[PDB]
Amino acid sequence: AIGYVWNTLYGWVDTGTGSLAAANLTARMQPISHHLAHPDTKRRFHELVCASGQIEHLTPIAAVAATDADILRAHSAAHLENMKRVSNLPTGGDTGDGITMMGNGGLEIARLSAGGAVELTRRVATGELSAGYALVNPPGHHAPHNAAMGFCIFNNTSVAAGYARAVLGMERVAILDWDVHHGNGTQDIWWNDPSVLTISLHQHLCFPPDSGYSTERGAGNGHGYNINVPLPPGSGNAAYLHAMDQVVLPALRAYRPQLIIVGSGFDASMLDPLARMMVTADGFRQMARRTIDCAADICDGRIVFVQEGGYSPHYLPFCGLAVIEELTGVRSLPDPYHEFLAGMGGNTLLDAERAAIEEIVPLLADI
Ligand SMILES: [K+]
Ligand SMILES: [K+]
Ligand SMILES: [Zn+2]
Repeated sequence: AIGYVWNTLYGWVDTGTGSLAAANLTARMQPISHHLAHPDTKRRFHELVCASGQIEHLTPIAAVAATDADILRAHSAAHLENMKRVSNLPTGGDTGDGITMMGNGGLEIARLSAGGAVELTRRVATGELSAGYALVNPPGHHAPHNAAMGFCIFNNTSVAAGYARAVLGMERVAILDWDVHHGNGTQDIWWNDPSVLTISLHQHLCFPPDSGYSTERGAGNGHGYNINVPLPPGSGNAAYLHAMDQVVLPALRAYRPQLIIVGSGFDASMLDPLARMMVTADGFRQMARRTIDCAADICDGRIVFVQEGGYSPHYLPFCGLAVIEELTGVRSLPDPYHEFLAGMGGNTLLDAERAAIEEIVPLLADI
């Protein structure tokens, strides 16, 4: 039984009229219909889940709006109050960083995004479902305890982990973030806390420009329980799989989480505008397969995927579908881009990629 969350409102997120920041006439930044983070990319993934017939092998789970209490397990009261303020504006507004628009009433959608993660987690942890995929929007992993950042309003995977900890009574949860950008928000939230192992694979200094170094290991009781794996631009399937086998899977095995939450972004894809990585749908497939098999071995299969970034409306749907196919074990479609992208490379481990990953292996000893 594989759960699947989509809510119509995930596709209604108002990203405004700019490309990244707001349109600005003096800067001569012309308005544009689709911001880089426009919801159509993720809606096209949902629609392919349905049109491919994959949906027939999934258990649809309705998102439930995250309550203030749910949000407050991950976030400060001032942050929540600030999001209520912006949401109430007649056209919404930027939430602080200059690139994170929330539309009017957009707090409703942020609540449903975090609540989609929580509701899936609840049903997987109870044993009602074996695993699932929450195709939420807006994304979460850049939002630290006290701010929105990098298109993220609330940290969905941390709201879910907080729920699993405080409500479900789980003692150890792992959040594995393979969105191409550093999960700085997740890192922040659990910085001092060994009860949530936070792992981020990312393009080094892609976003944020100042975090994600492997020296960022957590603090106090949390020291050794944050692991960053920064990778060079141009890394593809071979690098990502080398990181999975050499660092991620051993880290999870050492930690023995009771639940694995995957921050599942697809912006490491070969065709993504917001990073320079070379992962293809098959790469994501192999990453999902490895992680799911690890969950089966160490935590009774309890694994929940939660959508983070990804900015190719053309290709992201196939990358996403590949992961969902690994969850259901039922294949619906080939990746029609397979051959086209295969010729471009990324499928050979380069020495600089190997060196970046091997830097992290010594940190495993402290888990
Ligand atoms: K931690
Ligand atoms: K990441
Ligand atoms: Zn991202």
